[PDB]
Amino acid sequence: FGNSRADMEASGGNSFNGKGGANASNTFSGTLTVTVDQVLANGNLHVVGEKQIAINQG
Amino acid sequence: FGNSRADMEASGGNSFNGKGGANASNTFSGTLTVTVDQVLANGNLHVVGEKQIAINQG
Repeated sequence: FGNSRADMEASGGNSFNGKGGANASNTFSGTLTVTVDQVLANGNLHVVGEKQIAINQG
Repeated sequence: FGNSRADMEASGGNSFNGKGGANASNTFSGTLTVTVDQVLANGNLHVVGEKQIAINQG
C-alpha cells in the first residue's frame, strides 16, 4: 500500500424525469326551435333546424 | 481508467406546449309586431314583419 498505490476515489450519477398530459373541454347554452323532417320506423323523429341572426354588421 | 479515459458527462432536454380555444356569443332583446302571410297545411302560421325608425340622422 505504499506510494498511494492502492488509494481510490470514484463518483457516479444518473437522472431522468419525464412527464406529460392533455385536456379538452367545451360548453354550449341556448334555445332553438327545430322541425320534424322524417318519422322513423319505431316512432323516433328526425329533426333539423336553423336560426340566422344579423346584428348590424355580419 | 487512467488518464480520464472513462470519465463521462452528458445532458439532454426536450419540451413541448400547445394550446388553443374559441368562443362565441350573442344576445337580442326587444318587441316587434308581425303579420301572418300564409297558413300552412297543419295550422302553423308563417309570419313576417318589419319596423323602421329614423332618429334625426339615419
